[PDB]
Amino acid sequence: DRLVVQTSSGPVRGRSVTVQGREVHVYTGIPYAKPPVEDLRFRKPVPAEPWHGVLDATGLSATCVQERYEYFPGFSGEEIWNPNTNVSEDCLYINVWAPANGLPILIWIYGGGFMTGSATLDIYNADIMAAVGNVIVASFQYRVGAFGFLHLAPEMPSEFAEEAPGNVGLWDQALAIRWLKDNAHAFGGNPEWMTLFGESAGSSSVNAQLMSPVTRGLVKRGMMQSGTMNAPWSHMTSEKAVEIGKALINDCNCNASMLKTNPAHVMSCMRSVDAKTISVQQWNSYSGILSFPSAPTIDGAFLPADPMTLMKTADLKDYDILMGNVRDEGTYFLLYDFIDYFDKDDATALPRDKYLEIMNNIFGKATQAEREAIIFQYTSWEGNPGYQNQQQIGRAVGDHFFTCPTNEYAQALAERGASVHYYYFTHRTSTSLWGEWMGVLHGDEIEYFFGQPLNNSLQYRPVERELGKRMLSAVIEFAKTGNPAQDGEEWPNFSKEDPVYYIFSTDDKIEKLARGPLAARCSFWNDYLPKVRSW
Amino acid sequence: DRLVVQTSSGPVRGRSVTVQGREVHVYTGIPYAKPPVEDLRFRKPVPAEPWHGVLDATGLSATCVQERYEYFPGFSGEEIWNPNTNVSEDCLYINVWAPANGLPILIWIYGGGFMTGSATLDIYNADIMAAVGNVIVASFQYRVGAFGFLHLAPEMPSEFAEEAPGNVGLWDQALAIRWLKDNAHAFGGNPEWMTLFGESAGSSSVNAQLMSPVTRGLVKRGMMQSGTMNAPWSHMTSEKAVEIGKALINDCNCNASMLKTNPAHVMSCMRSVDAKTISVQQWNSYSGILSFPSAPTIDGAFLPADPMTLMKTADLKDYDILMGNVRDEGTYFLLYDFIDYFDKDDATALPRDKYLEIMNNIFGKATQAEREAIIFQYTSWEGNPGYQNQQQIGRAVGDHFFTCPTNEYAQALAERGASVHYYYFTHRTSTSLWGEWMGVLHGDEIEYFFGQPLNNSLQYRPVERELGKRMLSAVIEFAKTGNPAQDGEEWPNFSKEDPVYYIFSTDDKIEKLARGPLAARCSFWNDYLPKVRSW
Ligand SMILES: *[C@@H]1O[C@H](CO)[C@@H](OC2O[C@H](CO)[C@@H](O[C@H]3O[C@H](CO)[C@@H](O)[C@H](O[C@H]4O[C@H](CO)[C@@H](O)[C@H](O[C@H]5O[C@H](CO)[C@@H](O)[C@H](O)[C@@H]5O)[C@@H]4O)[C@@H]3O)[C@H](O)[C@H]2NC(C)=O)[C@H](O)[C@H]1NC(C)=O
Ligand SMILES: [Cl-]
Ligand SMILES: [Cl-]
Repeated sequence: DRLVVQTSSGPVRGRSVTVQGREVHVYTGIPYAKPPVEDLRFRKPVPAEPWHGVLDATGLSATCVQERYEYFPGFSGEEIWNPNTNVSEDCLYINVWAPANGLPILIWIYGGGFMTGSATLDIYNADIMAAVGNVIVASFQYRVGAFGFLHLAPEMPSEFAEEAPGNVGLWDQALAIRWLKDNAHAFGGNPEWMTLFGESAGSSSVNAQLMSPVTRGLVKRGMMQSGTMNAPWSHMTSEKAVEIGKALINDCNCNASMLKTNPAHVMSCMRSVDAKTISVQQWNSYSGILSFPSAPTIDGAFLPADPMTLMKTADLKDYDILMGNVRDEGTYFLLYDFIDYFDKDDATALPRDKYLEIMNNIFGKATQAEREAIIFQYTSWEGNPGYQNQQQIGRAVGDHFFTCPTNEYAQALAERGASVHYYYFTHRTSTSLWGEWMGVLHGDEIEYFFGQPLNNSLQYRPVERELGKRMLSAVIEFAKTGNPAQDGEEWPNFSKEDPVYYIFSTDDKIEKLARGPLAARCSFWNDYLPKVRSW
Repeated sequence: DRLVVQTSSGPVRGRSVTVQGREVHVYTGIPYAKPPVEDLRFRKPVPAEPWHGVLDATGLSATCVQERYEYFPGFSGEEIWNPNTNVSEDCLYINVWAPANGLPILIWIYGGGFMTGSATLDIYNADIMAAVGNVIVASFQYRVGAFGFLHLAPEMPSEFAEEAPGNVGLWDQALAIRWLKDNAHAFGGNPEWMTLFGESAGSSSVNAQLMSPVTRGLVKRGMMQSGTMNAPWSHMTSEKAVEIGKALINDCNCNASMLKTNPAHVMSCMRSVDAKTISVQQWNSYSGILSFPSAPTIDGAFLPADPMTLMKTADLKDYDILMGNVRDEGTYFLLYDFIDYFDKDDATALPRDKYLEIMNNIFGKATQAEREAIIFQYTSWEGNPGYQNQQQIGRAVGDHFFTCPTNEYAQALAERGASVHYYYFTHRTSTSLWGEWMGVLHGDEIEYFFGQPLNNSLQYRPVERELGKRMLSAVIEFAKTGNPAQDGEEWPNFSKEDPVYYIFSTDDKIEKLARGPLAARCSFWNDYLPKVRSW
């Protein structure tokens, strides 16, 4: 069977697909760890015991346990982020796309705030990327939610360290990535030619996999799409995670208080709560939009320090980073945690009642000083009263939570020596089923970097297919060379001294290279606001 | 002699001028007080003793004592603000323009920061205004500098109150204005139809004459051009003025310390210092650009409270105010107190070295909190690095010192009931001999409101003559009706609720009525910065 690869853990059988002239053998569902169930819930992953028969790697994996958004029933645009397959803890599986010293390897880490996401959503279909880019794309489920990130070792004696260390979702990724290096050659790939790439929490996970002392050196080439660990939603102190963790582990009626005189009876209890109940109970430590109960946790291990402290010493000499943002980052989340105020589909005339309403809630955790500074920075006199006030909050959240943290991380990375290219995705895809006011939603760049516009069975305007064509190629070229730039197309490095970024759109009369606008927007958050925080 | 008017103090003979079809009898040099010399230096004005023969009112008055700027030798544009006539304390004279129940009376108060200025500069020639507007224009010298504003009564016993009360320059104006009401009919005018109008400190002086309990009711119709008493350069506490005054009165080697055991030997000393030496010594208490040693002083008399406290109770029911600003207010003064950094004529690429340089000096008297807030509010990323940084300081000073104080005063006035119309002068006159980067200098609106474009012996573009035509007419129509608006031309009142302003320019494709831009610029100074001043 030419559709069989013998992996380090056994032969596997995949499917053949012919995309765009190339044949691709797509193997989905390869286990890379023991199903982290029963005893192994909350623990680091153990590698999968090898199998003998040819494993059926044609079915899609099961999706890691998570709840699913349905603030818009039926509305496809929401369910495309919801698990398309059965949800079970049995979810630690790999997917590998291999075309028919080895091809380059792109490993996809999905996003979803360490709380959601699956490698199997069709948005993540790597068929076109593998065929067109002639590269090996892999992906994999990692444990998300409390299943991946519950952290309680500080509250337990030393012997119980491996009971709930935290970050096992990242360890999962580490393991999956380690699995892929081992089996690179067996699928036709160069194990040293590996490239991580991901979006949001996936983008952040790429980040962690690149920086972590646990994994460092495994791969020094990463693409991060709107997700950096310095962002507030993408890192979390140990002591916070223990508070969240202690809440959940009696939110689940498991005591949580004897965690240190007789702990893992608390665990044994948490080992026998149904997953669905944790999958819903975890969210009650969520409020403060975009501060989820699970995050890369400073743990003395995978994340030994705060990300920016880690950056101070890291020397990223040989690292290639391709990172960026989409124009209207924060607008997907504004619609979600303030659906009370905003419409799915049409714009909102937001008043000033409702503007301070919303701004003051989002930022209550900050000084009145910087609260007022933010409110004034995102006041819009010249805009159509209302529409421009709604639109200015979507900027505020887009800026504070995504663009400006990754702008900051991008500058820190280049300072440490990494070769950083920055992109800004500003095209609204013609089939955006979201409200036009939300413009370029967070995640809208995914399908473009995967080359989905090239899918002639998907109605995209012609020059949108040329934007996919280009965006997909920048990812391939990056993976191949560390440099997303094309021939005769300039796209120089992004440094603090020259924070130039490429702009992907399909207006062919904008300046492709730009520096000013992003730097201005992020000067507020990254330079000025820190000064306001002086009491 | 048909060119003779018998005034309350004597017959006077003027000249006939035929301007634009009308004959105007222009009487310059009528005394309205005793020359405030010798004993009367620093004191309130006494009315002029009457004369018998027909007084020669054809010569121009002598200009009140003041020094003169010559940071640009020969360069006419500077000397046009310098005294065109002999400078002497003998300077308290009136000028009256009368065309051949009485015509309306416009009284012109010149500006110059209570430190400079003369009613006789040709810029202030009211020939065209009188003829075209068929109105009586009057003007008059008031004592400026230490001669008009030295304030020492608090430091003296009660008996010495009238020795140096402060504000005698304003009392001068009060007297001159009182003189003009008395002799209104004798020149062909309606004494009740009076209108004050002035520019900068003149604008502020109009303000004071309208609000002062001393003069209030005398005239309730005023035009204020870029000068309101709430502005920092236009009011000053008593205790500050005493410090300044005590400095000058031994800056002039007159002891200053025995001011309260045996004072007016200090005065007698100051009564015998040559005027020129005070005229130069007064300036050594000047530094901090646009905070002059003389200002309307809170004195318990002419200015009984801070201007904004006075506003809280004033009820301006029957007051008509026509006020406004020019586009680049602060740029004349930026060139002056920072000539080290900026060229007379061409723009300056200002660095960021030099940007914080300049901003930090201007505003040292403010918290680091608001210092930084200002620096960030006037940072320009998208502008041509340099030019836009120079240009952004000229805005900062234009805004803080003129536009936004008068914007604030304008709102306070309307709240108290005054009928306020607001204008914004944005045309750069084609013969601006200043650097193009300074755009619309402070004072550039004067010659336009006086109708000087109508002077066919002065080369102005055709539509600039239509801007003078219009600006002059708005002043006449205001004086006649309290409303600068024309027929079929909308120009509604300016209130805090609808801070709409008319825009004078000669691009006929701008929106004449506008609200947003000024309100945005002044929101910083008038709303946000006060909040930053909370420690
Ligand atoms: C371009 O755009 C197209 C339009 O959106 C898009 O379309 C479609 O292709 C997908 C996959 O090729 C179709 O998806 C399901 O429907 C198929 C038939 O309609 C199903 O057979 C299949 O289901 C099941 O197949 C999975 C394949 O990975 C697998 O998880 C399971 O089973 C399989 O394999 C074993 C052994 O080979 C068999 O025994 C099973 O029968 C099964 O085949 C699972 O049970 C597809 O998941 C979809 O319907 C197509 N149409 C539409 C409208 O979506 C393209 O994918 C886009 N991409 C490219 C590159 O063209
Ligand atoms: Cl080919
Ligand atoms: Cl006529």
